[PDB]
This record gives sequence, structure tokens and C-alpha cells, in this order.
Amino acid sequence: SHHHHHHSTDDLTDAELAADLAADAGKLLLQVRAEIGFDQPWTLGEAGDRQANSLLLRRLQAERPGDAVLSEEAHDDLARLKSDRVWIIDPLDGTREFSTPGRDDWAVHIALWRRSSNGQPEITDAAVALPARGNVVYRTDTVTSGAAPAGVPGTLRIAVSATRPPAVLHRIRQTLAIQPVSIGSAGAKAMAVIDGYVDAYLHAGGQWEWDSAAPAGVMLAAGMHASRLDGSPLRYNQLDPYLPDLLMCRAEVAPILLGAIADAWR
Ligand code: NA
Repeated sequence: SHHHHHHSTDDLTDAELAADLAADAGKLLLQVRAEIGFDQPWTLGEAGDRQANSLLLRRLQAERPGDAVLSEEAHDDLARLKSDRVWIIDPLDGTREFSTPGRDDWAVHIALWRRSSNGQPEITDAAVALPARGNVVYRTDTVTSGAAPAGVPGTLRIAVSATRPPAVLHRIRQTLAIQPVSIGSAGAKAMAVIDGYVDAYLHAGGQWEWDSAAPAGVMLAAGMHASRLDGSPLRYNQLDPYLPDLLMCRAEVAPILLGAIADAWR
């Protein structure tokens, strides 16, 4: 729709652009999936990440030529460290899931980091697409707050995905009734929290910035919780863009889980 340039496609707000980029990459990923098919999963996953990255860098160049870009799929020249505006993107989160027939738990992550003196809310705008799920795009400018708790009281559903369960989860399951819910891709795990399909998404051991920046942005915009496991803020555009761990969860469950994590270390 035709509109006036936002106060303070061409002429999108940053959140609009994040959403449009996520949707466009999502469509391309769906095209690649259809074209290549599933008989060679390695090749499928590689073609998808490579082509989605090309689309995203091309369009960020065109529509935001002054902004820096940290992409999972591109070399990192560290110019971003000097920038006040940095896109943190994963063109394809969940290559295994993308390359498996029938699975829809893979995502595209598009996040804008903006330099903040005080307030520290670094990811200002973001979108997560789940292309196989009707190409739904979750966006910081439309997600809503106040979601009503869905599960049986006294039991937590927690999205996790790992080649092996972390020790901290073993410990907190001694004290809290938890059902681990196996979902692929960081993006799908996080959006399950937004959806109310699970109560929390927990990750121990490292994760790259591009797989949590967009989910975290959307989570905070929805009034939910996103932090390190020790409760300190997630930091982005770091020299080493790697987060040792994280918790995203609905607001009501944050104190219980942060508490259990802290008590684990006793
Ligand atoms: Na990727």
C-alpha cells in the first residue's frame, strides 16, 4: 500500500523491511526445496542457505546500503563493530529440518541491532519466518503481549534440541516437572513459546548471535522473557558473535526457571 515515509520495496520501516526480507527469503527457500527435492539432503541444505544469503545481501545492499551485515553465510569483515546499525541474519536456520521431507520446523532470522547508550534494548526490529508453515512471519511491530497460559498447571513444556541433553537440564528436572519438547531450529523453538505450544526454550552450550537475535527481539516485543541462563541480558554485535547459553520463556515462568537454574549450581 502507498504511504508516507515513516517518521524520524522502497520506503519501509526497519521492522517492515525485516518482515519483507524474511518472507522473500522464505519464498526462495520454498522454491529451492521444490526444485532440488530431498534425495540429496546435503546439497539441498547448502543450496538453500547459499541462495537465501544471496537474496538477503542483495536486498540489504539495495534498501539499506549504509547498514552493516553479520550473516551466518558470509565472511565477517568486522566493520560492524564500528557501526550503529547492524543486521544480524541467518538465511536458513535448521538446515537438517529444511532438508527432511515434511518438516516445517526451520526458519529465517532477520534482526536489526542498533547501538544503544542507555536502555540497552539492542535488537530494535526483527522478524522470524517459518516458510513451510504458510510462510508465517513473526514481527516485532505486530506481535502481541499478554498471552494466556495454556498448559496443565505445575508442568512445564520446554523446547530443547541437542545431540545430547545438557547437565543443567538434568539438574532442574530433579526439582521441576518438565517435559522436554523436541523441535528443530532455534527459530521454531522460540516461536513455539510465542504460540503458547511450550512454556520456554532453553539452550545450554553455545549458539551463534544470528540464531537468537531475531527470536529474542520478537520475544521481548511480545512482553516475554529472553536472557542468558544466569538472567543477564543477551548481548549482540560482539567481536565473537557467540552466546554460551540462553532462556526464552513466557514472563510468568521466568522467575521459576531462572531460580531453578541458579539453585542447580548449589
Ligand atoms: Na544457516
